[PDB]
Amino acid sequence: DNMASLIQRIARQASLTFRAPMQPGFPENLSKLKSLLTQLRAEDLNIAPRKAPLPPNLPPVTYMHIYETDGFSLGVFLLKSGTSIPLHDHPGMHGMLKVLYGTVRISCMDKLDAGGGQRPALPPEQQFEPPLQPREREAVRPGVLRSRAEYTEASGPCILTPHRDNLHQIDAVEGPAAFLDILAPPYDPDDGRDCHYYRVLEPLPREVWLLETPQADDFWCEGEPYPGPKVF
Ligand SMILES: NNc1nncc2ccccc12
Ligand SMILES: [Fe+2]
Repeated sequence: DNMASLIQRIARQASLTFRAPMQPGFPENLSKLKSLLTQLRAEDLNIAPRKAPLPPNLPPVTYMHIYETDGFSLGVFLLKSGTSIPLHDHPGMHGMLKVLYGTVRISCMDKLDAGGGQRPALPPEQQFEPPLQPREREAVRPGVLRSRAEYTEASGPCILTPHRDNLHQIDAVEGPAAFLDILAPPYDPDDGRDCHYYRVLEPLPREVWLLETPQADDFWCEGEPYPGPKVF
C-alpha cells in the first residue's frame, strides 16, 4: 500500500488546490479535496469523541492547529456541549469542513452583491427589536438566509466560496461536536483580512438584514494540542 496518512493527503491536496500530461484544474482539484474529506473519520486524527456546566474561565470552543501555509489553514474546531461559533464571514475565501463527532447546526448566509444580479439601503420606517442607533442603521446590509440544516459525521462536507454560503454560524447541538476546517487563503487581521461578526436583525430563503458587530464578550477560542498524525 505504502501511502501517507489521510491527513497528510488532505494537506497535500489542499496545497495543490489553493497553491507533460495536464494536471488537475480548480474544479477537479476541489472535487478531489472534497472526496478526501468525506472519508475522514474522527479516529484518523486520534480524536476521541467527546461528551458532557462550564466555568467562566473555560473556553466554549477550542482549536487544534494541524497546518498552515499562505494558501490554506487546516485545523479542528471543538465545541463543548451547548456552545456555538457566532455568525461570521470569510472575506474572499473558500472553505470546507467535516464534522468528526456529535452534531452541529450551520446557518449559511450571504450579503447581497450586485455582481450576482441581485439588487442591494434600509427602508427608514423599518423597525426592529431591539431598535437601532443611527450609526447602526447606516451599517446594515441586505443578506439572504440560504440554509439552516444540522449535520453529523454521516453528512457530506460543507463547502463555502467567496460568493456563496460565505457567512455561517455553527451551533453545537445535543452535546459536544467537532469539525475539521479548511480555509483558503487563511485569515489575516494584519493584512485587512479579518473574521467579521454579524447579527441578523429582528423586525425558506429570505432577504434578511445583517449588522456587523464586535466579537461577543463571552465567545473566545483557545488552542489545545493536536493528537493526530503530523503533516509533512
Ligand atoms: N479572547 N477572550 C478571552 N480570552 N481569555 C479569557 C476570556 C474569558 C472570558 C471572556 C473572554 C476571554
Ligand atoms: Fe468559519
